[PDB]
Amino acid sequence: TEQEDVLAKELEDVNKWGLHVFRIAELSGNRPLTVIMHTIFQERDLLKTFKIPVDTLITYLMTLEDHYHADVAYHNNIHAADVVQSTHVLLSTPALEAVFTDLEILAAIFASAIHDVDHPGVSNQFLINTNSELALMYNDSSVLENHHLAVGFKLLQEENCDIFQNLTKKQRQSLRKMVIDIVLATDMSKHMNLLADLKTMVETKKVTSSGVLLLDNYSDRIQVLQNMVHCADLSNPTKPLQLYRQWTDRIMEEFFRQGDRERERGMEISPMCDKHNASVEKSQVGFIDYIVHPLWETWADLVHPDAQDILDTLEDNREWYQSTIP
Ligand SMILES: COc1ccc([C@]2(C#N)CC[C@@H](C(=O)O)CC2)cc1OC1CCCC1
Ligand SMILES: [Mg+2]
Ligand SMILES: [Zn+2]
Repeated sequence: TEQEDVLAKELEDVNKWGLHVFRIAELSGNRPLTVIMHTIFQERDLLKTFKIPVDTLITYLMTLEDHYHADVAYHNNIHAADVVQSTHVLLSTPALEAVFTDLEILAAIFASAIHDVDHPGVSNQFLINTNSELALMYNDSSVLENHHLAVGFKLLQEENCDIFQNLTKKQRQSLRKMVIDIVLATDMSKHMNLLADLKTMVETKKVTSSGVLLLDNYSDRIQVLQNMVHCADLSNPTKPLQLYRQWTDRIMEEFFRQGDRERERGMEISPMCDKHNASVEKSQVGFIDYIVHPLWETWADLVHPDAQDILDTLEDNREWYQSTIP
């Protein structure tokens, strides 16, 4: 069908920053995570490398995608697909050429796919403040991130869903550890320490004559993967403005809905969650200035000069958002 042909054409840009992820979500019948993951696995020859039966991969992907909520505006399957594809592009940076093994690549992509699964559309702090079952289970620390991991791994046990069935025991153990380390690093309470450590790595980074990073031990390798997926998670403001503005609309819808739940419970409304007292544009500029730019500038220094175009787009978008403030 024409819809299937147009979907294939859009997916030809899977290796590019700025993939039309919303259009792909529409054309795939709201299956962006499944089609983008399948495309990336084929592009990187992961099915052959890890002997993953195609039917097993598709079954797991559709199951995982089903566990993202269709009624949450931001933290849904489209965001997961976007983070997966962004991680996929970041793994292809010239400065990281042949740095990571196929198992590490598999771990980063898998982590990205499951990193927000079963997200309820409310924050860790909301879950702690409302004495939720999730906060009780996880003792108030990385509440959602622990849950995303637990769900992502548990789904591998469903019928014809174990995509890692042909990995050795050693490989399975290593992948599990890496995936946990990466997803737990997506918790924003860890951002400042993660960034501080990334800056320290950049100060004494070792590279070849071509500028390829030299990472020997697990601590340094996982640190780069953690920051890579964190960057992918915080990549909305570095995307073409047309995409970024859609992500902004979605996060604000989610925040306002949380604020509505807080108002219904008589709680103090969280910052940027009050639809009656919101400054959307000022908030995005602040997000860029205090979180996104500091992170991306540091990543750009690590892989210099491969991230220059991403940084250029970020700066263009900050300038535009600022211009909308009278
Ligand atoms: C496009 O805008 C945003 C996209 C993502 C985020 C998040 C951050 N930080 C929201 C919080 C989320 C988390 O803490 O898990 C991680 C992602 C925040 C964004 O903007 C902020 C929140 C409200 C306005 C500014
Ligand atoms: Mg998250
Ligand atoms: Zn996320």
